[PDB]
Amino acid sequence: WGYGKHNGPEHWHKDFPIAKGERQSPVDIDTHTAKYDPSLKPLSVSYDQATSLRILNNGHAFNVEFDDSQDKAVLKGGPLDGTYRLIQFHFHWGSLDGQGSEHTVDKKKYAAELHLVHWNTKYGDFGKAVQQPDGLAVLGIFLKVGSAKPGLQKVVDVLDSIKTKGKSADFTNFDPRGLLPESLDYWTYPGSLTTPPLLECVTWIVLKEPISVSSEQVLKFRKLNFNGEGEPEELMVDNWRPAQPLKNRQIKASF
Ligand SMILES: CN(C)c1cccc2c(S(N)(=O)=O)cccc12
Ligand SMILES: [Hg+2]
Ligand SMILES: [Zn+2]
Repeated sequence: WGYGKHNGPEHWHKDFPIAKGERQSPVDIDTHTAKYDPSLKPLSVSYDQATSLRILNNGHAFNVEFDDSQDKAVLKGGPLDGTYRLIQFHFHWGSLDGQGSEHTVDKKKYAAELHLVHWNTKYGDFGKAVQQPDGLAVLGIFLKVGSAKPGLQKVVDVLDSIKTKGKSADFTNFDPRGLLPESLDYWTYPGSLTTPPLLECVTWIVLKEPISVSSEQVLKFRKLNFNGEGEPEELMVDNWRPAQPLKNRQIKASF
């Protein structure tokens, strides 16, 4: 599978039937129909003990992996029950600044979208978590083009070393707190992974406030490759899935 004409999102259902399921992501967030829920607790993000280990190009995007062997970087509160460990974060972006995000707000598309993946610790490991309706929690953050995000530069500079599919690089001491917006106000709904296997095990938490990154920073994202070394160059752009039908789901807002 991929994001091309012959293997893109519209073809995924053939190999992964769940693509046409009841709680698929992403979705369009209609701000006017979202239900303000006063019982939603504030988000608790404890990223001070985070330990980043490696950065890798997997052929669809690049991932920054964290040591999830202990409660070092955890997420809790909000609509969540229990503790969720940060295992990795990645992005989705477009070829142009007007597209790239997976979730949209009132049909509005952002330049990119950051996903911080966490798994429910009561399940022992990520692999067991993907077998539960509440096994994962993904924190989604929109990126818009404007001023440079200082905390993103270290990621942007290492991109040269993982240009092609399969390449990885040591990436220690990265602090994800530098990618967070000022406000933790959010929207939440039950969904799925946005890439195959598209499992419906995710509690999505999409932040209302976007972070700004510069044109130069976003440009470097667009210099990565979908292909492996030695193969014809396919620029890794537009690695996002279109919005899926909300179906029988309600989007709740913490505000
Ligand atoms: C398989 N593992 C690593 C995953 C868990 C949860 C979400 C994932 C997403 S996404 N786009 O849904 O956040 C993309 C790729 C892998 C994911
Ligand atoms: Hg599941
Ligand atoms: Zn993602």
